[PDB]
Amino acid sequence: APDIPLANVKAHLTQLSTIAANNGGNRAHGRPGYKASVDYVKAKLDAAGYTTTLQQFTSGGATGYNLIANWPGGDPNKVLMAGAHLDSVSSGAGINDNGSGSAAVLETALAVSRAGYQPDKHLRFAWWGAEELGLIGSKFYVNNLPSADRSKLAGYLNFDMIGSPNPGYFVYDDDPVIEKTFKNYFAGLNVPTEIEGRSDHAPFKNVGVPVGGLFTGAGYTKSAAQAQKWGGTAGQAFDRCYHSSCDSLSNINDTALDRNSDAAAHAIWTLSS
Ligand SMILES: N[C@H](Cc1c[nH]c2ccccc12)C(=O)O
Ligand SMILES: [Ca+2]
Ligand SMILES: [Zn+2]
Ligand SMILES: [Zn+2]
Repeated sequence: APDIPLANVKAHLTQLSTIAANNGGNRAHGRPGYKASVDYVKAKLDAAGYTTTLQQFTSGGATGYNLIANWPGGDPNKVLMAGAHLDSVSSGAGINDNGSGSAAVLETALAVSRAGYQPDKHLRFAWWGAEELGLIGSKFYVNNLPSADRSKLAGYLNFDMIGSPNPGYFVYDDDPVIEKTFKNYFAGLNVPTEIEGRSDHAPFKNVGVPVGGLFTGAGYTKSAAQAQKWGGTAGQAFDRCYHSSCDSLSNINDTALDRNSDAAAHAIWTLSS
């Protein structure tokens, strides 16, 4: 797998920040900042060679969208998916929640094209709408994916809040192979990890698709032992700006975003062979 350039991930975050500022301060479902976010990500993927689909749904009286991007080729009976919700709450720009995961998944998708990678498994990336309404976009996707296509899914990897400013390094404790792949990446860095309905992997998990993911913490407070292993500040939230107007470009830990973006790519490469 390639090393995902941190600067490229941060440049996507800058673009999402600007989109929020241009659209009433947020990127929330039903509001123009969300669809502008979708248009940004879709344009980068289309230029890289992806087959993109805008999947529309209605929730709360407003049109929502999922962005699905298929990398042409690979075994159609073995699909590896990775995704991230692209909506924010309406109080702010949602840069850590969940620009961070959205930008890491986008840069990994772009890295696939730059590397000329041809995975054995077919690769599909997704950016979910309306996660903050209750996983509505990922539920819509799973609910509308026929059972023959669900059975072709080898895994779903989720990335939701991966740049928290006072981070932990949490790995989902779900499918054992996906979990081992992430934990092995961090082991090679000599960075400890801890085991993690809270995000878009839940609709996949609930229908028996193997899932896993990365998380750097939200509203809970970092313990003394966690500050010993990862630095930062004991007694403060992992993300002091969770769901807040201050979930801005200032609300990112660059080391965590870099490591988790690199880990995302490592897992996507490893699990697609
Ligand atoms: N509620 C999620 C953030 C979140 C909190 N705990 C977890 C565990 C696993 C994934 C995500 C989360 C959100 O608003 O994005
Ligand atoms: Ca990197
Ligand atoms: Zn989130
Ligand atoms: Zn959230």
